[PDB]
Amino acid sequence: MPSIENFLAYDFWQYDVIRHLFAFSTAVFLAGLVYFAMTARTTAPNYRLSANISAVVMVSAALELGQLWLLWNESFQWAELQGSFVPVAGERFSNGYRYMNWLIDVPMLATQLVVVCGFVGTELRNRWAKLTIAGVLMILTGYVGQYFEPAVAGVPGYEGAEQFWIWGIISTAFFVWMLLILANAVRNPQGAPSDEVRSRLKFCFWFLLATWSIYPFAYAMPLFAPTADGVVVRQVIYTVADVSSKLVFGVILSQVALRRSAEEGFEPARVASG
Ligand SMILES: CCCCCCCCCCCCO[C@@H]1O[C@H](CO)[C@@H](O[C@H]2O[C@H](CO)[C@@H](O)[C@H](O)[C@H]2O)[C@H](O)[C@H]1O
Ligand SMILES: CCCCCCCCCCCCO[C@@H]1O[C@H](CO)[C@@H](O[C@H]2O[C@H](CO)[C@@H](O)[C@H](O)[C@H]2O)[C@H](O)[C@H]1O
Ligand SMILES: CCCCCCCCCCCCO[C@@H]1O[C@H](CO)[C@@H](O[C@H]2O[C@H](CO)[C@@H](O)[C@H](O)[C@H]2O)[C@H](O)[C@H]1O
Ligand SMILES: *C/C=C(C)/C=C/C=C(C)/C=C/C1=C(C)CCCC1(C)C
Repeated sequence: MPSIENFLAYDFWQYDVIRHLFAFSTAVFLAGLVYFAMTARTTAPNYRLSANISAVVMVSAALELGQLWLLWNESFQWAELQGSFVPVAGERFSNGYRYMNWLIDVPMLATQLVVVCGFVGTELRNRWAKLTIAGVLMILTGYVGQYFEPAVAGVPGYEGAEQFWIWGIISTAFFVWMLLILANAVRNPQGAPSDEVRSRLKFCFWFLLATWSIYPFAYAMPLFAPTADGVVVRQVIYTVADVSSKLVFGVILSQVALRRSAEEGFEPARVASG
């Protein structure tokens, strides 16, 4: 079944805002990529994998929010007689472009925190092989329950609203579990860090927990408000949870990594940062 976007008529502002936020978190992911590729030579070689990953999750999200921008632009056309952007009769818009490119981001947003915490070799690969299982078994489960939007929302003719709940609870069951490996790789850092860079990991973890709980709120939105200004609101909180969980989180992590690479002894990070 299509999304709940194609069953509604969007006014001028209700459509312009949504395409504007699709262009905004692409002009920002094509700027974060250039920033993360320009000051990736500052972190020490030990924690430069965390800066390379940060440059990967920006190129792998620019094509995620720019291929959805095109899909949003060609799916809807203005209709002056009505006064709204009615859906076109040939193309159907689906937000599932996000959940297919969340397979490159959900793993490589905790793999770059397990790296910053100081985990090397087997201790990092084993903890990556669990997060990359918890992140492709939670997103591939929330991606099955995404297809029952018009059924949970109440569109007449569409049935199967129970699957929206069923395939949504077996996604927060892995989202909670992934936090249990992210909070045992952050409460136990390696390399004997100082008490101030040990309290910044226990901030980068809460900044990852508090931006990953906006996605359960922005999917279950057709349950609550399946309207034009419940789609406008849901593409606001999937961008305030995008530019603040792939960009702000990466920049915050690039400072706690620079603090380790300025107390271990690296000079290009000890001169350019404290
Ligand atoms: C939109 C693309 C991304 C834009 C990100 C903008 C970040 C700057 C916003 C203000 C943050 C204030 O905090 C400031 O952060 C910058 C960047 O992390 C740090 O800057 C330090 O680390 C960065 C990243 O390795 C180096 O390029 C820089 O030479 C160095 O000074 C400062 O030491 C810190 O004081
Ligand atoms: C879309 C591609 C994204 C690629 C991101 C890959 C990250 C996932 C790695 C999982 C764990 C494997 O084990 C870990 O691998 C990384 C990368 O190979 C190694 O990392 C090492 O090699 C890489 C590549 O030469 C260097 O950039 C890095 O500075 C260095 O530490 C670690 O020493 C190892 O402990
Ligand atoms: C829209 C344009 C693109 C985005 C540009 C903006 C990016 C900004 C990134 C930098 C954010 C500021 O950097 C982050 O600030 C918070 C402020 O509470 C600091 O956190 C600080 O306060 C907390 C809360 O008391 C303490 O637990 C922590 O020890 C302390 O360092 C983080 O250690 C630092 O990493
Ligand atoms: C940049 C990519 C990010 C931050 C990915 C975040 C992913 C999630 C938090 C997904 C979790 C989900 C649930 C907890 C319930 C079902 C819906 C999901 C799949 C969006």
